[PDB]
Amino acid sequence: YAFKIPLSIRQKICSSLDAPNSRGNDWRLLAQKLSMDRYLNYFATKASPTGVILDLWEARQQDGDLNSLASALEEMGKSEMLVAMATD
Amino acid sequence: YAFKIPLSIRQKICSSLDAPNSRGNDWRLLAQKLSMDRYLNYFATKASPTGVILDLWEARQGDLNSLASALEEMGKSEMLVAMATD
Amino acid sequence: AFKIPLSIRQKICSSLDAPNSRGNDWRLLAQKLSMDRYLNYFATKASPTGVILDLWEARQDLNSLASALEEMGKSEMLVAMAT
Amino acid sequence: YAFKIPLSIRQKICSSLDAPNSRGNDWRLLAQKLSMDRYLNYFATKASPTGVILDLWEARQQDDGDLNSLASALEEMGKSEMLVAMATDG
Amino acid sequence: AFKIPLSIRQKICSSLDAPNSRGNDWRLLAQKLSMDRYLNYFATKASPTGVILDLWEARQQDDGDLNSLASALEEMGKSEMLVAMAT
Amino acid sequence: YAFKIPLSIRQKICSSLDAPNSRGNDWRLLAQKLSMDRYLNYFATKASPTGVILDLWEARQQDDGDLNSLASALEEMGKSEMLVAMAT
Ligand SMILES: O=S([O-])[O-]
Ligand SMILES: O=S([O-])[O-]
Ligand SMILES: O=S([O-])[O-]
Ligand SMILES: O=S([O-])[O-]
Ligand SMILES: O=S([O-])[O-]
Ligand SMILES: O=S([O-])[O-]
Ligand SMILES: O=S([O-])[O-]
Repeated sequence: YAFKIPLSIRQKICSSLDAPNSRGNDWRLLAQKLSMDRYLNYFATKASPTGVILDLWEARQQDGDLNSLASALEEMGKSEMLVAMATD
Repeated sequence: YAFKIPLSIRQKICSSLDAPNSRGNDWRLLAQKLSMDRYLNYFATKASPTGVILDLWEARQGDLNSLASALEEMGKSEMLVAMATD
Repeated sequence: AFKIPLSIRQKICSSLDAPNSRGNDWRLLAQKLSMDRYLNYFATKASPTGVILDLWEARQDLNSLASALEEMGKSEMLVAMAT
Repeated sequence: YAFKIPLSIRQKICSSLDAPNSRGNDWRLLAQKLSMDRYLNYFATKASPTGVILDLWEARQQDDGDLNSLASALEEMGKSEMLVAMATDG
Repeated sequence: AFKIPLSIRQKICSSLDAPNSRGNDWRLLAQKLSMDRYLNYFATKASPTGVILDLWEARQQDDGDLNSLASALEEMGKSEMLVAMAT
Repeated sequence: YAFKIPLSIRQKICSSLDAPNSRGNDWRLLAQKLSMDRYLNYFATKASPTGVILDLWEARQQDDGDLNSLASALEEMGKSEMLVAMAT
């Protein structure tokens, strides 16, 4: 789109959040941090819910940066992910 | 339980609105009506732009009346009649 | 070689050089990045951190700096870097 | 810091090792011999790459014994004249 | 009457007094300081390097330095000593 | 030592030269005449400086070792008496 998440980062965020997490700290939390909590039931049936979430996120950007994504992962305590993004 | 657009109605809407329309009376207008147009770029990359819009709309939903109203505003009277008739 | 953005470098140095940051300052960062052997040198500079960051850049491990900040609770700086 | 290299000696060491005419026997070799080659790029940015290497060295100066790495370095670089001056002065 | 700081002498003496495997001891030092003709006398006391340094001191001007000594130790490859002096 | 001074003479020379006098005719002059003036400070440290001087003098003697250079120094110092005393 007018903006795209670099592939290596998208892949890491997805591998990390797609896995169902007993305590709610999976893609569901990202969806809530990006104000897409109303659509949870739609992402739930996709092979990669995190993938759909990030596509929608990209679609609504202008040519912006990864600040709101980095910042959401931060509030989720996804420390390693943050490091991962900076590293690349 | 949860709100669900009956499949036959989803398919009917998709076949009518996914089709090419010089006037723009298609999924793009439906998206605006359903307050989903912030994501038109995403919808465009899909096989059924309308299927995705309806699925997301349903999820955030339970009244089909809001949908009918959108379609009525779009002049899709022939479609509404075909649906009612089946 | 590589280079940390100036606005980021500025927030790092401001925080870690501060004496009110004792216990979570340049000394900790130096240890976390394996430059403990030169603590005494950093100490003679007005900005211990600026030098630490210069050595780190030269030694380029881009993961190590971000991991150190994360471990030091510097979330905003980390977000700035992920961005 | 426990021992400071005298200024006159520091000046001549830097004059020699910073010199481009000393390639093959300059600050780069000194850094490697002092186990600091990991930071070569940092030393290159300095007006005096040798001056900074020596500041770092002086910093590691814990107690008599660490001073051997340097002396050994000068000797191996043919700069013994320099070390003869350090044993002659505080 | 010039003098050598105790510590340094203590070091150098116990470092050279002990006979070295290839003659690199107070003996060689003697030759470097041109006291060749006196080895027999040095080899007649508690610490050989002791008198050698003693003779050297007395020879040094009232305001001299350990230059010629350090220089001797340099050609003998005694950096180990050119550091203790430095410190 | 390629030569040793008879203790009889040694004790004689030392008793005569260790005593300081206003003639400058003591161990300091002997040291000078034997080319050892540069070590004056050292000798002054010993109980018997003349003894030390004689030790160094004995030490540098070659095979032909002869009291000659020593007797000669004494002669130039106006000790001709002590010379025949050594002649005995
Ligand atoms: O188990 S995790 O959500 O910390
Ligand atoms: O998270 S809410 O805005 O759907
Ligand atoms: O758009 S059509 O189905 O009336
Ligand atoms: O394309 S028609 O429905 O205006
Ligand atoms: O000056 S050197 O590169 O031959
Ligand atoms: O050494 S002599 O005087 O018997
Ligand atoms: O008298 S001088 O030759 O030591």
